[PDB]
Amino acid sequence: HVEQTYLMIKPDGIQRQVVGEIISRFEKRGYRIAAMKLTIATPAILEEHYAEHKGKPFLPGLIEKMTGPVLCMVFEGVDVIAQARKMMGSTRPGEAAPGTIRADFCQQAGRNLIHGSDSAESAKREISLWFKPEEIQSYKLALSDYIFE
Amino acid sequence: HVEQTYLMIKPDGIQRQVVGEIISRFEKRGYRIAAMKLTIATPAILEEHYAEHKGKPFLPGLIEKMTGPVLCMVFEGVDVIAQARKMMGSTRPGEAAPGTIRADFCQQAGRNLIHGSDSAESAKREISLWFKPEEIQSYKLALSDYIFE
Amino acid sequence: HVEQTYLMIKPDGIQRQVVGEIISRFEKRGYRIAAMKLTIATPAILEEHYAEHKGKPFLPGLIEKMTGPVLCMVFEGVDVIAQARKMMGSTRPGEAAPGTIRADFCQQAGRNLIHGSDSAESAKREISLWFKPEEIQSYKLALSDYIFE
Repeated sequence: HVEQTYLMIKPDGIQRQVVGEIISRFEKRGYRIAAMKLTIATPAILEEHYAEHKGKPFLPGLIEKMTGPVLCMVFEGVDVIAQARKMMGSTRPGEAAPGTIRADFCQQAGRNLIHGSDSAESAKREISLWFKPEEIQSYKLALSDYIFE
Repeated sequence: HVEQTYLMIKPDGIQRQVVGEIISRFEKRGYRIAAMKLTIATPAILEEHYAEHKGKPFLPGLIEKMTGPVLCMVFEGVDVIAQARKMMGSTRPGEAAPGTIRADFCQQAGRNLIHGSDSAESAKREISLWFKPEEIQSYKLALSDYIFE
Repeated sequence: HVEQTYLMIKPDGIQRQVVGEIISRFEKRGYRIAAMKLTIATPAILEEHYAEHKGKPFLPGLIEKMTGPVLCMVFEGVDVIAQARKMMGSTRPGEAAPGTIRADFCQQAGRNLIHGSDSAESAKREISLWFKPEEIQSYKLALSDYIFE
């Protein structure tokens, strides 16, 4: 069975102009783009996105860093929630494995290029926060017979 | 002291049209192409290739997935049997390390893009199974002084 | 807080014509080129570079391998001394992690493409040996706000 995860390119990904490179890494595994939207993230939506951090001292600066253009994405694949986390690498780029997005592109946790859901529950919640159901597109990849066992 | 390993691009590698990208990963380390042949794998040769799995319940479906176009290859280099295995990553792509072929391209073990010999004995056996001696080409890389210590 | 490390493309990196690829890996993380110079390494400078190995049996052959064109470089970034070591990978390419320079390009320690300082003390010593302090250029990256937290 496949699942869907929420992935978001943060303002540093937009501004450093590496959006296509990020997308290509997920396409390369045969993950399917189920939704994609450019928007500008605002404090009110970011407060909900980061609801688990309410009241924490670092949240105001996090919301400031994230106030900017973002690319909202949903990718579908086998185990894609956990696998996308592995591909992004550790929160701290300096601790992330070579070959991961954060290790390959970044230096510090506050500018770490990309967000991905950390669990099935957060993926469901984040997809619903940033996308309406009518924005989620269902189609079958033509190479499915060679991607899935 | 170099050795030779048998590497085979499976039908999913052919059909997803990533043959050149796969070859480039091995060329990048200065490994030498000693043999290369496109063929369509038959159940008869696949039964011998997968002789270790004789009588197992998954073997019939494994042979079915592999009955298709394959690129047979021999690469030469220092420790290339073990090193190519490390480059491919774990059999299951989800367990493979970022930066490996299987982690970068694949989702499931039944469609994991590439085969490589797992030992000196299996390399000798697999090369002999898929290639005649006259198909193995001996030449020296012009960059040898800068590849080998 | 940023630091600077000494990175040097060895004659195999020059001769295999992968200089640009190497530079791009460090640029990709937002590391700043603070100095860059092509020279031809000579025994007298290499004896100082490898002073800690004076008298060891491998040193004469090492100096022979390293007598050739090199690209001297200083890169600046957060934790860049340790991070560049991680990006190069283990001295022995066969032990290096997939996704590192030495694992992706090399086979043996004597031809492992690149040198990087192993410590703050070594970076100061190596930068002073291979560059005049005047060749170190001060400027600020325009994308700093999206690279640094």
